[PDB]
Amino acid sequence: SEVAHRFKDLGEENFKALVLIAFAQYLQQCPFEDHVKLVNEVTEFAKTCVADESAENCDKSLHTLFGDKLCTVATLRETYGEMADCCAKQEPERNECFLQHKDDNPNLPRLVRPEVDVMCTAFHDNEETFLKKYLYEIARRHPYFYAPELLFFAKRYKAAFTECCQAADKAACLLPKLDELRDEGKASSAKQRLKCASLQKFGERAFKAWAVARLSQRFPKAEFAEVSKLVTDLTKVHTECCHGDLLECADDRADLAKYICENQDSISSKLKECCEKPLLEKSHCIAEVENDEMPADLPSLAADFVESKDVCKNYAEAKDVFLGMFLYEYARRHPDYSVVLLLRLAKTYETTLEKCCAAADPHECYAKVFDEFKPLVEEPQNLIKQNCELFEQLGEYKFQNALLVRYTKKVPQVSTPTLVEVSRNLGKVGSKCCKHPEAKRMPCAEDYLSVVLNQLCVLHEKTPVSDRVTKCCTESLVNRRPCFSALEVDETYVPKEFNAETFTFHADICTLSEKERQIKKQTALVELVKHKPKATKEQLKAVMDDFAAFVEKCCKA
Ligand SMILES: O=S(=O)(O)Oc1c[nH]c2ccccc12
Ligand SMILES: O=S(=O)(O)Oc1c[nH]c2ccccc12
Repeated sequence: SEVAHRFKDLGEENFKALVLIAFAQYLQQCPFEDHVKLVNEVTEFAKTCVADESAENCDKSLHTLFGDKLCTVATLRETYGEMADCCAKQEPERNECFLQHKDDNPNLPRLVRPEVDVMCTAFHDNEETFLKKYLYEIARRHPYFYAPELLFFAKRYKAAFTECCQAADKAACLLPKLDELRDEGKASSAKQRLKCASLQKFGERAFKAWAVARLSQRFPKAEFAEVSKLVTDLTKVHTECCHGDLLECADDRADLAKYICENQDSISSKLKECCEKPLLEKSHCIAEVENDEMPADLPSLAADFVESKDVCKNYAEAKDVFLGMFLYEYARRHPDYSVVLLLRLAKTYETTLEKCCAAADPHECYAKVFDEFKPLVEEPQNLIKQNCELFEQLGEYKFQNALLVRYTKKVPQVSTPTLVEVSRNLGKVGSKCCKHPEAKRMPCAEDYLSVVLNQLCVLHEKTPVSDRVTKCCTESLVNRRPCFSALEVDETYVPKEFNAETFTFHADICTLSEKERQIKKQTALVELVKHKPKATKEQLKAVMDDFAAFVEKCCKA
C-alpha cells in the first residue's frame, strides 16, 4: 500500500493538507466543501489500509486512488466540461489529461478579505477549517505552487493570526503580515512555475544544468560529485511536485533536507542556522541560504578547459560529465553571474567543442573560446546598467510605464491584461535589484526577468496570437531574455481603431484603490499604444498626462 507508506512518513495533519492541495490544483473550479469531503474519505481509507495492508484497494498507486475520488465529482460535465473527457480515460493517461488541464489563469473572484474581526472570530472558532480554506484558495489560483512550501506558508499564516488577534491594534498588526505573505506567495509561485516549465517543456537535462549552476554558486566548497548528488535528488523532488505526485515530493524533500544537514560540513558553512530548525523551516531556510565564501585557492579554468590537450578526449569520453564539470567550476567562482548567463556560456563551450574537435587542429581551434564569452557577459551587464539608470530617475511607476510602452510595441498582439501584469512585474525587478551593487545585480535582475518572462510564456501559450512570443518562448529556455530584448517593434502589425467598449469608464474610478487607478491608466496606455504603435515618447506623455488630468477634474466636479 503506497498510501500506507506515505501516511506513516507524513502523519495525518500534513497528509491531509497535501491531498487537499492536490485536489484543489486538479479541480480548480470545484467548491471547498466538496473537496474536504473527498479528502476525509481518502484519509480514512488510508487509515483502514494502515491496518490491513491488503484491504479493498490499498495495492493501488496514488494516481489511481486520487484519480477516482475526483472522478466522483468531475463527471458533472455541465460543471467542468473538458475535465470529464479525462475521467473517461484510463490510467496512467487519466492523470496526464488532468495535468494538461491545469489552468494558470483561472477565472476566479479576487479574494476580498473582510474586517479583522470577522477573520479573528472565524480563526478562533474553528482553526482547522480557517487554515484549510487558505490552503485551498492559494492552491486553486496557483496550480503549480510548490506543495511542501505551501505548508510552510500555512504555518506562517496561522502564526500571524495566533498573535495579531490577541494583540491591541489587530488591524495594524495583521494586514502587514498578510501583505508580506501575499507577495512572497506570488513570488514563490512564479519561481516554481519556471521550474515546472523547465522540466515539462525542455526536459530534465535542462533542469539539471540549471541546478548544477545554481548549487555550485551556492556551495563553492562542495565537491562536484556532491553537487551532482544534490542535483539528482532535487530533480526528482521537483519532477514529482510538478507532475502532481505531491506526497512523495514532500516526503522526498524531507530526506534531502535530512541528508544536507547531516553532511553540513562538506557542503556549506552557512546551513548552520537552517539545520537547527523544524522540518518546514529547515527545508525553506536551505533553499534560500546565501552563497558560501569562495574557496581561496582556485586555479584558472583555462588550465583544464582550454590549454589542456585532453579536452576533446574527455569531451568525447563522456560529454555530459565533462560539460557538467565545466559548469560547476565556472559557476562556483562566479556568484556575480546570473544562472542563465552561465548556461549560455556552457552552451557556447559545448558548441565550440563540437566543431573544434572535428577539425584536425583542435587545440588551435578552441584556443580562443573565452574571447567568445566576452560579448555574452557584457550584454546583460549593459542591459542592467541602462535599465537601472532609467529606473533610478523615473521611480517604479514611471519605469513600469516605460516598459509597458516598450513591450506593447514589441508584441502588440498580446492581450492587454497579460501585457499590463507582465510589465508591472518587469518593473518590480527594477525595485528589487537596482538596489544592490554591481556584484549582485546580474543574478538578481536576469534570473528574476526569466521568472517574469516565463509568466508571459505560459499565459500566452493558452491563447497564442504572437508568433514572435512563441518563437522567443520555445526556441531556447536560456536565451529567452536576450530574444525579447532584441525585439524592437513589430513592423507587420496593423493598428487597432477606436471602440469605447474596449475601455468602459464606469464612474467607479474615483472610488478604487490608488494602486487600482494606476492599473487603469496603464491599461489605457497599452490600448493607446495598440492604436498608435508609431506614436512617440513625446506624445505618449501628452496623452497620458491629459488623460490623468482628465480623470482628475472629472472625479472632482
Ligand atoms: O535567488 S535564488 O536562490 O536564485 O532563487 C531560487 C531559484 N531557484 C531556486 C531553487 C531552490 C532555492 C532557491 C532558488
Ligand atoms: O529587456 S528588458 O526586459 O526591458 O529588461 C528589463 C526589464 N526590467 C528590468 C529591470 C532591471 C534590469 C533590466 C530590465
